[PDB]
Amino acid sequence: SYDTVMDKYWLSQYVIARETYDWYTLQKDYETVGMLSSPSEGQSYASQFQGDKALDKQYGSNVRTSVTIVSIVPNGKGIGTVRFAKTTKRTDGETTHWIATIGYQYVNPSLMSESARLTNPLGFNVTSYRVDPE
Ligand SMILES: CCCCNc1ccc2cccc(O)c2n1
Repeated sequence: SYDTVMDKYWLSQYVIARETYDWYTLQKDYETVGMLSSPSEGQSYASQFQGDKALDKQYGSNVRTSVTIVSIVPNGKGIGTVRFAKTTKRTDGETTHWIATIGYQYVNPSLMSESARLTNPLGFNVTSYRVDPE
């Protein structure tokens, strides 16, 4: 009940943050992914925005990828499944569907600063992340 709803919330929040490309919210989404990810999942995500072919450098404000959550199943054992679709346009675009398998946990929220808890009250933490076509 409380746990399932709360897991769905954070799993939802993470996917939206991770799979959205929007130049004007990129920094916030980026830092959100970071705060909610393990160091390894963080650097994996961050690699998209590194180098001469970084997404931001390659898309600027001329592209937007919106995310729509279709369903979420926390398998109760640290693995969550998120079915979602992505729409990309050039500033009705192509729409594709996806399945995100997410390893995640909650770390003791007391181990954060207060500021950190405003972003991550439960210590939600994504240990692994993979997204496959459907
Ligand atoms: C083609 C979708 C594959 C899913 N992988 C990712 C993973 C992180 C992302 C961050 C910003 C924009 C995207 O299209 C992203 N796509």
